[PDB]
This record gives sequence, C-alpha cells and structure tokens, in this order.
Amino acid sequence: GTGIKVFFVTPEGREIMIEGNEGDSILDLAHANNIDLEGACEGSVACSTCHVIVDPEHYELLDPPEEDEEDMLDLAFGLEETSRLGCQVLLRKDLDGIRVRIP
Ligand code: FES
Repeated sequence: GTGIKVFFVTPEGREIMIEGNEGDSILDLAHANNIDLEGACEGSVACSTCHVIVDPEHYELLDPPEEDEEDMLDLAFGLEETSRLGCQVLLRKDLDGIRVRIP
C-alpha cells in the first residue's frame, strides 16, 4: 500500500488510527486530524511542543535524532527513552504501524 498506518494515543488516553503518506511528519498528521499536538516553532527544531513518544520497536527504525533535536528534547517535559520531536519524524513505508503517544 501507499498508506502508512499511524496509531496515536492522545494525552487524554484516546486512541486513533490514521493513514499518512511518505514524507508526512507526525506533526502534519496530528494537525490534519485535530490531534492537539501544537507545533509552536513550525518544524524548525526550536521548541518542544511537538514532542511525541514513539513505540520502542519503531523508534529504532528511525533516523536517529540530530544534535539540535536531542538538545531541544532536553527541555521537553515528559522525556522518555523513545521521545522524539514529532515534526522531525517523517513517514516512510517501513514505519507502517508506528505508535506515537503524546505526553
Ligand atoms: S514544532 Fe517546534 S520543534 Fe517541532
């Protein structure tokens, strides 16, 4: 398929499954579907409002975070081992079925 499944759990504990395309960031999908993941700095790696926690399995599939993301993540509330900036995790076909939780 061209659709890539993304499972979202919101801070309220709601669970949503949506499909994205290659290139779509988790932040885009969030906005596209009224998941309340704010993107203060609009993808410029200058905030932490797009912080999401990805499942461990798909986490290792990802291009690891660059230095600007890592550093910014240190201001993110609720940081975990598999935390990422949602605007920096972009969908690929091998990431199908990825789970993101919004702290
Ligand atoms: S929107 Fe600010 S870092 Fe992703």
